[PDB]
Parts: sequence; structure tokens; C-alpha cells
Amino acid sequence: DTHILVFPFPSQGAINPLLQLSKRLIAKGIKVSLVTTLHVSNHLQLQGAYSNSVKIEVISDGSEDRLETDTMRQTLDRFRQKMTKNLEDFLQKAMVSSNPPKFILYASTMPWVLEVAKEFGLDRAPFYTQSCALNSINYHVLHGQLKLPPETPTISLPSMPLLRPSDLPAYDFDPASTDTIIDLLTSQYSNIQDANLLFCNTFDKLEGEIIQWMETLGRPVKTVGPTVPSAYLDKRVENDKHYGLSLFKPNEDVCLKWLDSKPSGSVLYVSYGSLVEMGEEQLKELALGIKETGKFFLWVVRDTEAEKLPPNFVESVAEKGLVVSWCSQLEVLAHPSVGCFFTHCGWNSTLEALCLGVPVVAFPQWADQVTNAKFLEDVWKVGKRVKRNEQRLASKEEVRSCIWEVMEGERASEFKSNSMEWKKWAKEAVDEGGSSDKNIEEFVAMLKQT
Repeated sequence: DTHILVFPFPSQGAINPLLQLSKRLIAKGIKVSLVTTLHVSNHLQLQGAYSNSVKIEVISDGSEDRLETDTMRQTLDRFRQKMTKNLEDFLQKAMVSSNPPKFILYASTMPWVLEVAKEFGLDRAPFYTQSCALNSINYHVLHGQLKLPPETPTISLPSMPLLRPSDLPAYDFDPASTDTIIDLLTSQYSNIQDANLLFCNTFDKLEGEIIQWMETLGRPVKTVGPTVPSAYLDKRVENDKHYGLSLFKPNEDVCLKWLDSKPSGSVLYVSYGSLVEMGEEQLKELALGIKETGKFFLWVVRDTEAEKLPPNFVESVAEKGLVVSWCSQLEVLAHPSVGCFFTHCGWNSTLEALCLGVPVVAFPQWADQVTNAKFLEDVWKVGKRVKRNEQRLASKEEVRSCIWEVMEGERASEFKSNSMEWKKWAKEAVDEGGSSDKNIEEFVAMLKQT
């Protein structure tokens, strides 16, 4: 049995892409151990019941955790110091065991793992879980060809679409942290000379020319995305309809029965994601903008955000609006009544929209979302960005008009056709003999040659 270790950044936000790739690997007969923290093991059920289930290895005791007195630099330094020792201690045992690991696939956000693997003579690769376009941007910031505030009105990087400063990641919503965050993101590319391979959560048809550019940095690049459950793509990995490793336990849902009663392609699904804390003022314009379309809509908004809705809003949209605390985003986007996704354009939501063939109204908030939104509008052409004026304030008119343009306007048919093509290509990539399948098969072959 060929045994590898997978080490995602140990946060609930960051682990799904490597768990999904792990399921593809176990389907091809690799034995996977997940290396993780006490915190992650305490919050997710990661243990499967089968012979080939991912093996969970908790390597920490929770002393690596953030303290309230920390700067982000102090938190990262402690996390790196303690988790370096924890991984060395784990490998000291694993590497002398009875079926030692032949490889460690780690989150690109933990570049220190490479130097541990180098000390032990263990083959290793980082996994870049965001777009390849962000790899180009961060690389160019590392090497001084691009700066945090663009020194130029337009940015033309090699093999990339033209970018405005407003198209570049905005890591400045946390002013004290901005330097620390840019240092972490640029450090992801500093030690790649010693990586066996670079893994990327994308597919060739989506970012082909940018993947070819990344191949010129001198290491083999393997596109293995999208990391969306098989059940929504190629359906070759039996019963995979959720992101996790354990028995899926479905919630009680109102959403799909409501959708069932609406016409095909009719309803706007709204989600600005589970981390964004939207201001009262922007929330009011968004709510009234959606209301002004007169379209059926399903808005999933968590309880601490719903508190900030205009007082009579939910009552005022009794007929057309279903405002709820939770739906399955995968089951909603896959529903035939859903015609459009009003999204913050996080990479995971971006890939889900592309995989499930749903046009977008892009409302990016922070970090890479603005770059994802630029590709969705200007490159992949599956929707439009909401126009913003008053220091990133979108008016109810700008919300309404954007929804109408994507769902009803001259380019609505174009967006739908383009969305259906990307869904086809995303399925093709992960299906037998597709670009991502071939890369995974090649990796598995390489692992068998030890």
C-alpha cells in the first residue's frame, strides 16, 4: 500500500479542498493520513468507517492557538514554531513505522513544511487552493514586479488579462495585519525550487495560459480541480455529495420544496457567504435592490447578519422572497429553478457556480474575491459585477440593474450559454481522461514508483 500525508491549513475554512482531493486519491488506491490539530479534530467528524478511510493523525495539543494579546505576526510565529516541532515529532515516529509515508501534500500557506520534509528526505508538494491568477499576482509581488498599492493605473502581467488596481486583492480591511498577510501570501512562492510538484485547485480549460506561465517557473504544475464533490460533477466516486470524510447527516430543509414550486431558471439565489459582516446601510440597499427586481429569490443569511435587515423587509417580501438561516448551497445551485447566483465570489463559491452552470451577479467584498469577480465578468463571461460608488457602497438601483442585466438583459442568453459550457468543461476535467483526472492518475503512478 502506498501511504501519503495530507496537511491542510488547520482551520474549518481551509480544509475542504484537500479533503476532496484526498477522496479522489483513496478512489485510486492511495492510503491517506490527514495531519491536523486538536481543534480541527474536535470540530469536524473526520473519521470514516472503512478500510480505505482517511486516517486522522492529531499532532497538536492546542498550545499553538492564538492568544488575545497577539499581533497576527505573533500568532503566526507561535503556530509555525509549535507546529514545526509537532510535525518533526510525528515524522520521527512515522518514518520508522511499518508502512512509512512516501509523500506530504501540504497547504501552500504553510511553506515551512517543505523545510521539515527536506530534513527528513520526504517528497513534498504545496497545494495552492485558490485561483492560478492569484499565484501570478502573489509571485509578482514577491519578486517586486507588482506592489501592494499598484504603482501604475493598469497592470499587465505575463499571460494574464489586464487588471485595474480595483481588480487586485484587497488585504487592507485589517490595517495592522496588512504587512503580515502580504508576507504570508508572498512566502508561498519563495521555496518552490525544492517542491516535487505544485498542485493547483483549478482546471486547464479555466486558466490554461496562466497554468502554462506557472510551468515556466521550473517545477511540474498539476491542476486537480475543481474540488467540488463527485456527485455534482463526474459521479464516479460513490455517494460523494458533501465536502467531509464521514457519514453525511442531512439537515431538515425548507429550501428545495420552495424552489420546486418555481419555474425553471427563475429564482435568484443570494449568499454573501458566512464570514462577511455587512453594514446596515449596504444591507438595506442590497435587500431593496433585490426586492425591486420583482424576481423570486432565496436569500441564505446567518442569524447575526439577519438581525441587521431593515425591520419590515422580510414581511414585505412574503410572496417573492424566502429569507432563511441555512440551505445546502450545493443542492440550491444544482436546483433547476435557480437561474442566477448573487455571490461574494470566494473561490469555493466561484468554482461551485462554474461547476453547476449558474450565471453570477458578482458582489466581491475582500481579498481574492475582487480578482475572482474580474474573471467571472471579463474572462469566463458568466455574469456581471455590481457597480459601486460611495466608497464601495452599491445603491439599490445598481443592485437591481445588475440582476436585471444578468437575468433579463441583452447578454442574459450569452451568460447562460457560457455557464452551460463551463459546467461541461468542469465535469470533463474531473471525469475519466480529463485534464485533472490525468494529473491525479500521473501523481498516483509516480507514488507507485516511490
